[PDB]
Amino acid sequence: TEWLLCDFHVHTNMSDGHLPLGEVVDLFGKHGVDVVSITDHIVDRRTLEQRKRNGEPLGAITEDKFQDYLKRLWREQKRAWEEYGMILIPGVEITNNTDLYHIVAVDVKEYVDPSLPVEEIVEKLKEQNALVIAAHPDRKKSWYLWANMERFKDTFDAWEIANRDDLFNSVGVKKYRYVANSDFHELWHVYSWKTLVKSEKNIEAIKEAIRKNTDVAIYLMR
Amino acid sequence: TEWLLCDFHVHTNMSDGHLPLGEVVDLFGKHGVDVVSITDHIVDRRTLEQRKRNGEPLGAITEDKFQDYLKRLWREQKRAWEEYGMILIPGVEITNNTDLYHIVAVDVKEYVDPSLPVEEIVEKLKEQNALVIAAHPDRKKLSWYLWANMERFKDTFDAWEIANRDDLFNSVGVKKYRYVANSDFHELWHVYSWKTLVKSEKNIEAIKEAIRKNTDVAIYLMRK
Amino acid sequence: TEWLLCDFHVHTNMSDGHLPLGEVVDLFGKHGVDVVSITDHIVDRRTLEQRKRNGEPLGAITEDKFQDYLKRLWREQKRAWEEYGMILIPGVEITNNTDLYHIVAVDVKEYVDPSLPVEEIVEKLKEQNALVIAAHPDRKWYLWANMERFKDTFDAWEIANRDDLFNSVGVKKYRYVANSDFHELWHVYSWKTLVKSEKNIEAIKEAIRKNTDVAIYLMRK
Amino acid sequence: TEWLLCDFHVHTNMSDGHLPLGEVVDLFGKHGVDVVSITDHIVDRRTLEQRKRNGEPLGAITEDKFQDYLKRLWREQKRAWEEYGMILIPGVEITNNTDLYHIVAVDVKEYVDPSLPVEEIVEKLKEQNALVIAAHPDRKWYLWANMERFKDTFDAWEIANRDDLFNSVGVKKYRYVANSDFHELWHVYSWKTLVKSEKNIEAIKEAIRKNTDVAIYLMRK
Ligand SMILES: [Cl-]
Ligand SMILES: [Cl-]
Ligand SMILES: [Cl-]
Ligand SMILES: [Cl-]
Ligand SMILES: [Cl-]
Ligand SMILES: [Cl-]
Ligand SMILES: [Cl-]
Ligand SMILES: [Cl-]
Ligand SMILES: [Cl-]
Ligand SMILES: [Cl-]
Ligand SMILES: [Zn+2]
Ligand SMILES: [Zn+2]
Ligand SMILES: [Zn+2]
Ligand SMILES: [Zn+2]
Ligand SMILES: [Zn+2]
Ligand SMILES: [Zn+2]
Ligand SMILES: [Zn+2]
Ligand SMILES: [Zn+2]
Ligand SMILES: [Zn+2]
Ligand SMILES: [Zn+2]
Ligand SMILES: [Zn+2]
Ligand SMILES: [Zn+2]
Ligand SMILES: [Zn+2]
Ligand SMILES: [Zn+2]
Ligand SMILES: [Zn+2]
Ligand SMILES: [Zn+2]
Repeated sequence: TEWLLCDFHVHTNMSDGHLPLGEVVDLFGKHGVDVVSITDHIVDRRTLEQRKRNGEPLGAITEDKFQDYLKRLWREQKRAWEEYGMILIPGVEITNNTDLYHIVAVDVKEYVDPSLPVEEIVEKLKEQNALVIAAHPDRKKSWYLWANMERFKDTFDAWEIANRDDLFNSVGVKKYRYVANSDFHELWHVYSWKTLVKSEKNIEAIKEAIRKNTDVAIYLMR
Repeated sequence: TEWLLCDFHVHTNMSDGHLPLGEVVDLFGKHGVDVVSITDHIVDRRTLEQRKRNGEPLGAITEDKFQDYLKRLWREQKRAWEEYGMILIPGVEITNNTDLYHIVAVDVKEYVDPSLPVEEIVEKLKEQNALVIAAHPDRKKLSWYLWANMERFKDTFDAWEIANRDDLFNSVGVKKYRYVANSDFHELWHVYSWKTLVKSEKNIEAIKEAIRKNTDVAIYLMRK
Repeated sequence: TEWLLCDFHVHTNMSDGHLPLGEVVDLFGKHGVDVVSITDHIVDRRTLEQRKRNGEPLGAITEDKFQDYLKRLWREQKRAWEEYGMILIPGVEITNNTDLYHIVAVDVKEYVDPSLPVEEIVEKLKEQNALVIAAHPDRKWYLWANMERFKDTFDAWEIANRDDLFNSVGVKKYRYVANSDFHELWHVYSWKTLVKSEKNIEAIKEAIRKNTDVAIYLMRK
Repeated sequence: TEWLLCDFHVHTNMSDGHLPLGEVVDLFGKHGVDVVSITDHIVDRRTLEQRKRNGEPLGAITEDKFQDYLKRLWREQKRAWEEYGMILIPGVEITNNTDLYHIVAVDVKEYVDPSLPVEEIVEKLKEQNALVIAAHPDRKWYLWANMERFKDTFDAWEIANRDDLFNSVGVKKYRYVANSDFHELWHVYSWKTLVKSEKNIEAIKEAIRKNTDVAIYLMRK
């Protein structure tokens, strides 16, 4: 148990990030991040239909391609560790823009339908032994999770107290479990709030530490 | 699918080449090149203003003359085919000398402002269904923007120049990026250069597809 | 004449490669290589005796076993053709580590002492009607220091090897080939030579020597 | 003519300094500096666009905002005088990172494109009747590589910057000034210029240009 520097909320050009996967990994690696999770979007049916219909980019990984996406991430787990000694964790951002809940899942193994109820999503993810975080809308951007915090008090392993360069006081004031991430899309988003966690350097230990949340701090990388 | 001999980076006296268009086409046709793209320069506004100000030649096609430039090439397409059985593809070299990136567009139809960000230029070229090559500065050459940032631009370009004139650029191959090899022609003697050999049907859409896929692409050194 | 995919520089565990002859053939065959030459090391006497005395593996074919080595390749020509329609060509890497010149010969028929001067080796190989290639050290050297001297000596020079290109051959406009210099499985993916040639050994050698219809091609996973 | 304490090279957070204009004025004013020039960066287009695209801070005044920048300095001239009897002079650091020349102009009135050759920049600034200083990189370069070339070009060269002296200006007997190149609070203590001059802007510029009554002075805590 030393303190690890972590970012659990990062996107690539596979969903709506600006950057190649390899680049993202290199950028976090060379900035000395110890743990990164790639969390590209999967998106509710209705939103995907709407986008197809308007000729917009999907900015999501489709259900058909989800396993290929994970395969891209497993291969990067190897290179991340070898080149940087960094733990890369395959994840996903479950993105329901119809009812407005974004859920970040870390150490995901199967696709989960973003159109499912919050609680059913979280149970499906806990059946995969995934860490489950309530993502906070970034400042640049009424959100269901955040409007119904008490309802979801024992639902999430952690809530985003910080995102990009912003702190959200509601999580701390309630004394809820917390993490802080970049919500990375653009090169300059590597400089953000991050999570510092006291943990053995392995994925089960890390998920356990965030879940306990007693040795978790937030840290502004500048 | 026979393998075709191709040169996607060729300049004429319409921009900063030494020779007239007709003569450039004849020279490549008589040397048995199967596919040539004419990629004369369009340059960022600031570079133009600076040449205009210094009274030095523009060395580029202006935005106002771009359609006239395409019109000359379309007519050259006819002659290239009739006289040599050669496929001439209208193209352009998008030349930002302020920020140091040169992007070759093959099968271009509309002018694109060289001043824009890389990804904006490329998105614009994709809407036109053009093939988008990251040009390498020639060895007679500064730190060049695309080449300093290759991992960032890995999913941006259909191919990178692995070779140019008589030089090879091992960085392209080492990283296993999609590659092309061109003359970057300006002068008679640049006809003898690295070229691209591609397995493809002898039509423009088929050729661009083959280059993008990049699994049946070789490089070939044309010598006297 | 179609364009053939070729690799003229390939090793087995009969010298210092990782893999058996049969397996090297299956690998290249299954990956669509049209022409391969097996070029296991014969070594200068100093190097060989340095290895004997330190109990190191020889990593080479001895003069005594060279005929048995070519006999194995003669037999593999049959299997390579019948199973893959691939042309296997017996060759050798004449390897001098004392004077630092490695010379690949394709379509070899007799042992040539690697300790002999470059010109005598090459004259010997030409008497066998072998194709003679200046090999380039892999990224991880007498010929390359004296290229002008050896301009008319070799039929072709290695412009590419494993994943690396060597600008010096291209710049000088020398005749070129590109090979894997294969020792282990993943080396199968490498720069290769594409050559426009009738698919027979004399034609292939002629086409490399002429070098007017030879390109280089990077085979990727 | 009394001897005036001067600093002709000073930055605020309007470019890449740490501190607001008002605060930079209060600091220098309270420390008895008689003459200060605010010389925030204007930057060559490559550098600026490199910053835009990487999402880095511009650390410069844009051509569009340059007039608003001089307007702020025109207004601060009043406060600097009324509060401290200090002469504030609008200036700029013309900053070319592509060709590596930084040129400080004191008493500037119009934007000059930093991407223009050194002689054209300087001719432009002289048309404005600005004072033109070759800035020296701070300890932590085209002009300094080509000093003979630029002997009659500049009114003065930086012989001192922050806590460092640069023997090359002195040895060649060039005209000299010494400045803080201030970005942060503690840079207020630095080498400064002492100049014998009537306390008005034309007189000060003349005295630096003549350079016969100019010394260098190290302000310490
Ligand atoms: Cl979010
Ligand atoms: Cl988002
Ligand atoms: Cl682990
Ligand atoms: Cl170029
Ligand atoms: Cl050019
Ligand atoms: Cl066509
Ligand atoms: Cl070798
Ligand atoms: Cl070897
Ligand atoms: Cl400076
Ligand atoms: Cl500075
Ligand atoms: Zn997103
Ligand atoms: Zn979101
Ligand atoms: Zn967001
Ligand atoms: Zn997000
Ligand atoms: Zn040109
Ligand atoms: Zn160019
Ligand atoms: Zn060029
Ligand atoms: Zn060019
Ligand atoms: Zn070997
Ligand atoms: Zn060797
Ligand atoms: Zn080797
Ligand atoms: Zn070898
Ligand atoms: Zn500064
Ligand atoms: Zn400076
Ligand atoms: Zn400085
Ligand atoms: Zn400065």
